[PDB]
Amino acid sequence: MKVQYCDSLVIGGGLAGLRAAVATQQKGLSTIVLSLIPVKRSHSAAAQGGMQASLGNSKMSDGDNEDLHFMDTVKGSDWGCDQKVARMFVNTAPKAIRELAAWGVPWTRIHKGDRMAIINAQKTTITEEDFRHGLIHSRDFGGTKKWRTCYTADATGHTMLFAVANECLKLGVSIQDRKEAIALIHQDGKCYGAVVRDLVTGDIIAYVAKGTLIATGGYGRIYKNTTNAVVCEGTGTAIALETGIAQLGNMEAVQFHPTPLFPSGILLTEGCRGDGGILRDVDGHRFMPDYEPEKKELASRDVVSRRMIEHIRKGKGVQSPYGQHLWLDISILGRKHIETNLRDVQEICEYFAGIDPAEKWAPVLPMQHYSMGGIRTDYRGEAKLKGLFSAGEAACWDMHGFNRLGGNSVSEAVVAGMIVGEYFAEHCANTQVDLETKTLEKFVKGQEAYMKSLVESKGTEDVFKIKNRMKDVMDDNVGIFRDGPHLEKAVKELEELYKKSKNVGIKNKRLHANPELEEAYRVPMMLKVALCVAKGALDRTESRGAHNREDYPKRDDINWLNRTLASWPNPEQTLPTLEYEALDVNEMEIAPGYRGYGAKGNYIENPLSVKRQEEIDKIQSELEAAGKDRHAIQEALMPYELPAKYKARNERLGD
Amino acid sequence: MKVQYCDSLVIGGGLAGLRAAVATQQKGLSTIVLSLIPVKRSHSAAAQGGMQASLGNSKMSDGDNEDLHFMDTVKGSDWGCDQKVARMFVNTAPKAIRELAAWGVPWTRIHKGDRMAIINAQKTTITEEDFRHGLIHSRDFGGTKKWRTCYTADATGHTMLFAVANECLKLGVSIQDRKEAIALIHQDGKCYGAVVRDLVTGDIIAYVAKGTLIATGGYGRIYKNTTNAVVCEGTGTAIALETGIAQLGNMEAVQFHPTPLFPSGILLTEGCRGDGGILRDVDGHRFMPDYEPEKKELASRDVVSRRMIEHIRKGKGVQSPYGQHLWLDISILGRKHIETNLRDVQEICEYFAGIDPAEKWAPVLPMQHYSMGGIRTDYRGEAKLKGLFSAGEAACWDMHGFNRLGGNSVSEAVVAGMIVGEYFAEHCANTQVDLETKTLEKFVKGQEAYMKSLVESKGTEDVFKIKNRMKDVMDDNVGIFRDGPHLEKAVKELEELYKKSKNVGIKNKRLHANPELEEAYRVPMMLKVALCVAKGALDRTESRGAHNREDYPKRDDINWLNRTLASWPNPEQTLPTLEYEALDVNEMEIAPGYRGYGAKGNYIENPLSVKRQEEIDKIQSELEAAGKDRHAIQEALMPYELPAKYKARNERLGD
Ligand SMILES: *Cc1cc2c(cc1C)nc1c(=O)[nH]c(=O)nc-1n2C[C@H](O)[C@H](O)[C@H](O)COP(=O)(O)OP(=O)(O)OC[C@H]1O[C@@H](n2cnc3c(N)ncnc32)[C@H](O)[C@@H]1O
Ligand SMILES: *Cc1cc2c(cc1C)nc1c(=O)[nH]c(=O)nc-1n2C[C@H](O)[C@H](O)[C@H](O)COP(=O)(O)OP(=O)(O)OC[C@H]1O[C@@H](n2cnc3c(N)ncnc32)[C@H](O)[C@@H]1O
Ligand code: NA
Ligand code: NA
Repeated sequence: MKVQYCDSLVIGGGLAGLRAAVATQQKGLSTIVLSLIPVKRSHSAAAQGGMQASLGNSKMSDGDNEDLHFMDTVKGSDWGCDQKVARMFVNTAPKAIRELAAWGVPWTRIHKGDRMAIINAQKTTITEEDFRHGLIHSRDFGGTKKWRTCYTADATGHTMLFAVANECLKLGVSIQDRKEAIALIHQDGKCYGAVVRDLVTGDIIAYVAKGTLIATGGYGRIYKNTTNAVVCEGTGTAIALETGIAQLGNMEAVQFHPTPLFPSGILLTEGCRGDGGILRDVDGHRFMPDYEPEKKELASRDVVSRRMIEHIRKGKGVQSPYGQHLWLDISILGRKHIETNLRDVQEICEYFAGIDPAEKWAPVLPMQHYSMGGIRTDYRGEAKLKGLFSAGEAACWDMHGFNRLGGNSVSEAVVAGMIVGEYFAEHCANTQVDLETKTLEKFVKGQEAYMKSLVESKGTEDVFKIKNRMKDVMDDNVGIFRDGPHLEKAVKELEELYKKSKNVGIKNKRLHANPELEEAYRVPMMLKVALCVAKGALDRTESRGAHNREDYPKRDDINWLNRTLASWPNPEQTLPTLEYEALDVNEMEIAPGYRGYGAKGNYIENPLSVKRQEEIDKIQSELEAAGKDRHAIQEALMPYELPAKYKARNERLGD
Repeated sequence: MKVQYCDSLVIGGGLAGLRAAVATQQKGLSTIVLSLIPVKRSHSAAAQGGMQASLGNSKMSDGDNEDLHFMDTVKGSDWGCDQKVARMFVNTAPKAIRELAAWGVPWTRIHKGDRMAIINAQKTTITEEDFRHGLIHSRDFGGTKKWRTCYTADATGHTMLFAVANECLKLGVSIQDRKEAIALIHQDGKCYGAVVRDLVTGDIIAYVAKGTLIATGGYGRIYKNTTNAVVCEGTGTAIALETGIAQLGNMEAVQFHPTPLFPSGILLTEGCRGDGGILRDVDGHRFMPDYEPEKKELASRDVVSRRMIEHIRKGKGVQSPYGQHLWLDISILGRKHIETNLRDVQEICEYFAGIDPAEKWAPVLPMQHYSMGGIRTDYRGEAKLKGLFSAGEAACWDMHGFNRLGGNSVSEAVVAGMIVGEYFAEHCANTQVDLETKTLEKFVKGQEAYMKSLVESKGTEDVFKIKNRMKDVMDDNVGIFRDGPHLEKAVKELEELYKKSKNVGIKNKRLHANPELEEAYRVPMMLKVALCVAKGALDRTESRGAHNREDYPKRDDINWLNRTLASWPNPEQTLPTLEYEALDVNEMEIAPGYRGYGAKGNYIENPLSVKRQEEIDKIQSELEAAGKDRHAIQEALMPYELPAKYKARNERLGD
């Protein structure tokens, strides 16, 4: 038997998974980092827009602060997130972005002088003072009433992933690409590590360690049309669910992006609009402050996208041999504001769309892009399976709720990595474990058998036909607009397939570097993660954030101010066991109301919502008359907990 | 913390340690093999004489068999060994030597025709038939009444060590030289592995594994004049003693060789005499069948050596600026029987003694050479610390008693490796262990601290002066002839030093590839192993085998038919805790009598000895009249247990 130990494993060398391993390895904990493909090729690299931090340097980031970011985030969450987490976060992003910039990351910085902004209408000539020259700059982004989205051109995610990964290499972390986690190791509801299958040699190894973190990124690939890389299949989400002890949260909360270059699905940044570029209809105008006057563009995903399907369902979808769609005209947004800062989102258009960006509008169309849900964990990172932590799009720490805010995911990545890191190092350095050879063997010898059955399998299902059929079902019925009948013909076929996925037959017998065998043990997992979303969504009868239910269009606060905690307790069962967890209004620093946009007055209101509001304004006004700063009041309304290292307040420009 | 796991560790890549790892790795058990210096440089390589196997091919090995070997062994043991083990052995050596020869080992084989033997007197012209051509040959050796000592020139140990080590490399075993074991890991009297210190990088690693075997070779270096390599310091013996749970056996049973080229101590084979070469006195004659008529040479170590000190103590020691001594004249033993088969033992003489062998006699003088005692284990290999096995000169499986028989040690090496191997594979493959992080840490973090104290040490003892002083004490008072008063001025200074060895100070502070720091943590161990022998010998008041007590010259059977089981229960104590274990006469296939040589009638006889003898001859004669073969009777007198693979009887020449 092959076994390898380390003080702290880290399943997923993404952007978040790496930051975490940095905060552990930097303090004696010998750590490992498994990964399908070499780290610097993760999906983070493909980050366009930027990182959002309540910084406040730019003439626009000006006057920004935790509170504003806090609110911007919370209101965007359509109130389905954990307020004290969103709080920990905001107070860390700033000092997170600074660390990065000090590690190399070249953030496009401010220059003394007058700019040439485009705003919504047109050119407005902005002027940055001179006490701002050389400080991290910002961009206007989706749903922000302040410019706090930082950037390094439009390939921001890239310069970050590298700056971090490079750091691990400096510390002696151990990267081990082409190695996949296929099952976690638990004994008495405790995680001892994982069972890994060397994608190349093909042999199973047991990776044991005191702690174990899972950062396997989104699951956008359970859908046919997604912007996510082809290795964002949620296998990692799947294996924590297969332990039947931990639970996935809001698995049905899937965010969709408005302008992914159709049909490839290759992203085309929001900096398009935040930089002034705007959406042209089929008639070719602005269904912009036409459908929603506070700008259609510069509104949340679930918003800006919704109507993008309305105009089309009214038959106004000017298709092609693949489908109806719209266009994004940034032709009028200068050839300097395009040939730079929308540099990729221009080459992307020439090499694929075979046309020019500073020329025309693109054949776009909303598709899946982010995955809020995932392994549900508490505020410190740990889950229900004590010992197993999580962070990144991969899990549901939930500072997102039912609608992530543009430029937050890759801020949550480093932030969460910093926070959940300190709490992971703590656990591994203290918790003592009882490693049992009988158990280790049970899991390993048990996984090996699994591989064999698959090879000696005699069933006759084309995993590629079952796989592709799943992605069809999802993208169709669980699209932007969901309804009772369709989230049933789905929850049904998705099940009928998890049953067919056990009768598959592969042609290539080899037990090594076999790609076919990979898609055989990978699919069944995806389906189980698919059932969690489809069924998870079917049950949740109302319309909140990215969850639009044509038949329960009102954001029910009285019944659905909870989180769909999906589990899979028994090995046999074909459908997830959805239990719900309620939210406490008397812990919210901001009570349930209108989100600043979206359709007005469409939420069946809850009584405690108001009551809490009153006593918020009570406390508010009293401590303002008393002469208390915003931190004192924050502390009043709702206190949040943070680790030592990241306690101090973020010093801003002009105090 | 750095931890490395494997299904079965193997502390000591000697000749035995490797064979063992072959029988485990060949059946799925992932194994490791620690070692001070690359394996093929072990001390086994320096084996001269040969391997003894009850083979019977040569006209002289003729009619040989297990029984004869059995007896030859047992009588040589001066009855202080475990009969059923010596039994397991003999029945395996033959099939052991065959395996070797099939693995490559080129054994000097028989040739059709008349030879030119020398015997004791002189040339006698021997003639091998023709049904013997091409079969493993043999040599006459120390204390054998049959020629069963096999060879490949006089560098036999070499071609073996390699043939085996080469095998490991073929199987994927993992050799890890320049890595030393400095403490074993036990929890509730069970061995989980060891704490290792990378001699190069200098950092401590925890090597955990279900089983753990220790084959650290003899401890001849606790003596000043020894033939053992400079890495035969018994550290490995020392660490099993430091767990305070397992016990060392007959630590005071140390074998001395008669002709080690004086003063260097570089061996000069017994093939010298077994090939006809004989010992010249100071007068220059033959104190040979002068002191003992059945040939002084071709008598056990404890025998042939004893008087070598008598002639000298009568003042007849024709010294030099280093000491008195004798000579070995093989000048008359042909220049072909010398320039070959005594090839090394000729170059050895020219490069060091600066003279020629087929010319003169050498400036020899008895010195330590073998180490019977060591980690006491049962018949299957395991010790008192369930989980920790042992094999090789390193431990006391005890098929030796108080006098190993020339050519047995490197037969015990492969044999024991084959047997104890099957019993080690079994244990590791079944026994399940409870590995605890708190424990692992306790040992490792605990060893690291130890290293530091040593570096930050402020005492002022020259470890090289304490070390060298120990080797003086031993070689003096615990020499061939021991006596009550001197095994007291010893047991005392040896203690007074283990107390000084804790106040040593090193000059080189570096914590890596530090040779000085090595001799600092190594010495204290040697002393504790030294106290076990000195005190072990002091207590044992009688003269048995290699234990010659000038004041208790009679081989006491009534009081001392036991084994000095030395332990060290508490960490503080300065003297080993000697307990004794008794031997059962009614299990012996051969009861306590005259050994075929040595001084006649010098053993205070025990009553059951005789009684057992009578009923041996009773059973004997009855089953002979009944028409029973020697295996049937053997089975009667005393049955021994063996592993499956090595059960079948060894097919001989002419049945
Ligand atoms: C797809 C996408 C995402 C995206 C974006 C544009 C596109 C096309 N633009 C963004 C933007 O402008 N601003 C922003 O804030 N976020 C943007 N995103 C999403 C964002 O990059 C992600 O949410 C974030 O990077 C997710 O965190 P993380 O860095 O940890 O995860 P990942 O990049 O998806 O990588 C997953 C890693 O885990 C390894 N893995 C996966 N499964 C396994 C298993 N089973 N075993 C072992 N390792 C595993 C992957 O190989 C990878 O390293
Ligand atoms: C010294 C000697 C021995 C000898 C001989 C001639 C000389 C000069 N001639 C012999 C002969 O003709 N016939 C015979 O039968 N035996 C003869 N011997 C002795 C025989 O070779 C030994 O008894 C036998 O080889 C002992 O078994 P083993 O092969 O296991 O042991 P070793 O060779 O002494 O090697 C010890 C190994 O263990 C490693 N080691 C030691 N301590 C440690 C620690 N603490 N940690 C890790 N590894 C350790 C050594 O490095 C080595 O590999
Ligand atoms: Na998420
Ligand atoms: Na021994």
